[PDB]
Amino acid sequence: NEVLVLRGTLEGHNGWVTSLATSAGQPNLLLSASRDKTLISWKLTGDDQKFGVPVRSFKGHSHIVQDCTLTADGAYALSASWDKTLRLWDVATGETYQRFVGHKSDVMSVDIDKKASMIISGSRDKTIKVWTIKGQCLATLLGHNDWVSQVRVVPNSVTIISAGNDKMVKAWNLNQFQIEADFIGHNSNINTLTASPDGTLIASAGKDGEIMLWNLAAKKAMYTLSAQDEVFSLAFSPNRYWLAAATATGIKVFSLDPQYLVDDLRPEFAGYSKAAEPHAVSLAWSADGQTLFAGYTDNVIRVWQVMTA
Ligand SMILES: [Mn+2]
Repeated sequence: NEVLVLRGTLEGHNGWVTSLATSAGQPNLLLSASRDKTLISWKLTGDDQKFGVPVRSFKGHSHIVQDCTLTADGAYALSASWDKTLRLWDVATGETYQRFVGHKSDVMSVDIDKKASMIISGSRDKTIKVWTIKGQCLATLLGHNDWVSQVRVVPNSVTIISAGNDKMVKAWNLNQFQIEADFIGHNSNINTLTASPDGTLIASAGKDGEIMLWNLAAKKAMYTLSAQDEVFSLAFSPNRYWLAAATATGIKVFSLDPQYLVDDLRPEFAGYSKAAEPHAVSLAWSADGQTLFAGYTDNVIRVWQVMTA
């Protein structure tokens, strides 16, 4: 008796909302990144026709901000930018504490370990970099033969996973700075990947809309879910066996146990033309899993909540 219901919007960005992040420490805080070169922290009220408001603007990047995340406590933000750098921000003030310089091209992805002791990034320079929180590059991981689109830390000795336009998904052992597993099977550019909260599964997808699920430990492919259209973002529910996928035609929410389509979220748009309908390119679940945030190509964040029918 549970459905996803459109609750409201968060307006304030002036470019595609490319990335979203929530935090367990601050369940009322949302972080967003945009092609408008900025990030925005939001205060969530969840009230009427204004689910929340912008509290801070994070300005400093000279190009598109592609990815962002918050530390566990929500005190700090990380951003990856096409300007070839990452920045660590003080969420309270909106200031940049540290710059991360080293990539030779667009930085497409950023993530951080649970201890918030080291930072990982992916770039169109084909490399993955490991940094200290003080902005010092420690090492560069080589193996991808094309752009790296996304890098993520696997929840659990740190293990990360990456995907790129070489159709490869890779797991790396940071204790060795070496490849742990090659996941072959994608036939198209991979836009996004993510690890299940228990760190046992990998989900990855891109252009052809094929969402491949991998058994990390066994280093094997399990099955593929057809989303039909290009997938831009994937996000496992923190508390449900649900996998949300932002696609060119809507947000498909898959139940994995048992297997069925929870929903295909498709908002009604203005009167845009069909040809020009905006779509979601970013996703984030709230810590409690009762809220799903999605950033769109019309600069708007849309908010769904799990309610009783
Ligand atoms: Mn993370």
